Amino acid sequence: SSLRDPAGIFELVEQVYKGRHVKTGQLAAIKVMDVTEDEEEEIKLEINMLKKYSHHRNIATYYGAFIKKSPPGHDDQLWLVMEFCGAGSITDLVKNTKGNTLKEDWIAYISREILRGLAHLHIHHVIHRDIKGQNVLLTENAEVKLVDFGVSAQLDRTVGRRNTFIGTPYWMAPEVIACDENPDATYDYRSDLWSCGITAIEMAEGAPPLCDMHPMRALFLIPRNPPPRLKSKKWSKKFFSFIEGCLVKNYMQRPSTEQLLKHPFIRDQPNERQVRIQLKDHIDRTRK
Amino acid sequence: DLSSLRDPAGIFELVEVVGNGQVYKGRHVKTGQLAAIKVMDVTEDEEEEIKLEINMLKKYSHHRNIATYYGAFIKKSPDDQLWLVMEFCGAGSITDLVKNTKGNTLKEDWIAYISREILRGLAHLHIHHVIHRDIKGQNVLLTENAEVKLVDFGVSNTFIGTPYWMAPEVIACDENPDATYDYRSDLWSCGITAIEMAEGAPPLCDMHPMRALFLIPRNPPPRLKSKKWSKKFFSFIEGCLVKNYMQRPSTEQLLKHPFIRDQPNERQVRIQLKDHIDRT
Ligand SMILES: Cc1cn(C)nc1Nc1cc2cc(-c3cncn3C)nc(N)c2cn1
Repeated sequence: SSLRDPAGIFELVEQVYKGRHVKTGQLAAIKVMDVTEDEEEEIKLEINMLKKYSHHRNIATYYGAFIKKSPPGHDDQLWLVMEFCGAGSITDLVKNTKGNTLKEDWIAYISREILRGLAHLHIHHVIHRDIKGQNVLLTENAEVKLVDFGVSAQLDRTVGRRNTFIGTPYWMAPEVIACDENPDATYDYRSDLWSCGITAIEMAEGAPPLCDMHPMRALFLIPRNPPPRLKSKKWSKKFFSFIEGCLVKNYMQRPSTEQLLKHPFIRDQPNERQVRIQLKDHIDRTRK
Repeated sequence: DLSSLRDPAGIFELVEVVGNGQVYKGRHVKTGQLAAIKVMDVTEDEEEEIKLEINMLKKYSHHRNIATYYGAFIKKSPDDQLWLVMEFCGAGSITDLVKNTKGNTLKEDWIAYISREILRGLAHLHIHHVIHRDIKGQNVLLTENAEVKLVDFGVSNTFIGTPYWMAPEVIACDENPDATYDYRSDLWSCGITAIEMAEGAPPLCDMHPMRALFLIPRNPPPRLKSKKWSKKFFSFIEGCLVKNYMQRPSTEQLLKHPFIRDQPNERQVRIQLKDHIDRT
């Protein structure tokens, strides 16, 4: 809960860059930004607005914000430390997969791990705001963890030259997009649940719906088009039902994380331990 | 083609990150000349989008108000890296200029000089059927000789950028589903840039970009906060920001406008800017 110097607490090794905790040598992921005196001041107020939530196995534990005072004359550097995850992102997992599609049991496993960590954030009144394949990471083992660099006050999005940027729209729920009949872009906890159904499609198809559009045409269509659907008809009735449960157009009628955690596609995973093995086996092969 | 590109090894050096593709302050080894080097990691599928920007630069960068292209190189890697080499504008951008000024604003004669140069570079592109599509204070730069140069053609895609300089017709809504572009959308961004010079920040700066994106098509054309400006300047802003693009003036018609055309201190304004850069 303080913007301090990284000296002695954390050190970098060489946008996210690898680092280490100097005291135990424990690995770290350090997000690096460039801030002005005004942006460094804005981070101080936003750190006071941070909510308190405990450690979690499905969330890459947020350590803190530091200001690496350097260089004199140029812009200073803001560092955001978080738990280190080795096997990369779900996006990387799908890219480095045979048909750029995952097994339905792998998707069910990863979606439950996403929902588990989401449920953690939602009881502590925190919205993730950016659930997508690129922000779900895999540790050395088959552990599934949500990216967290101070998501309670969005410390990685409020400052820097890319803060004013609208961003990538493909995983945005209808309510977060301002349009005619939606003039106030309402981020709700249920917005992460739409993003989870879009992430599930990304696991099944390699890319989220509407990926073939220019980002501005996709942004216009997400609030107007009926809910996205899986292109293939191979998938089970449980998968279609889960996607249909997440991708409710009106968030007021979309279920909570708790209800989705009791959905048969997420709830009924008999091969849970076998799927957790072939995931770690995939990680092992990729390391070569 | 990209296969005929040489490694930049004894040709150019990446000195210090100047902008953002990530733009470095680059130096030619043989002479010591300063150049801007845009470094972008070529994914073997993007060898078409990256190529389009290089073609535009080779084709139209020679003009007085466009930063001149020097050459391109590929540094191999066991995802290769493309080096887009072009002119080095020493002063920085108009955004940096305004913010590094007392009361974060610019003088009306400076605003008229820079505005004519943006319109000059835009006229060249529009003549040759090219819409820049990203006119703003960040993409208008100055050389050490206090000259004006347009940069960044990596728009003319996965993340939508900043909304503030977008003309209403580029933002789709029920009445405009296809977001019907035209070269006159650059003339709206020029007007937003003249307001950004005159007030430090663009017309909806204190809003969330998604609320600004919703509001730009629905609000009447922005206006200056201060009454101090001349009737010439307000009329110029009104010309750039004609809400419906069908009745917005051309780049040629905007060059003839009294705030652009009637410039008496043309050779003298350049001198006050040349003195401001000197500050170190
Ligand atoms: C001294 C200085 C300080 N800043 C912030 N920039 C400076 N110099 C500079 C930057 C350039 C950047 C680009 C460019 C290409 N694609 C996107 N961009 C932004 N193109 C050029 N031709 C440039 C020429 N000179």
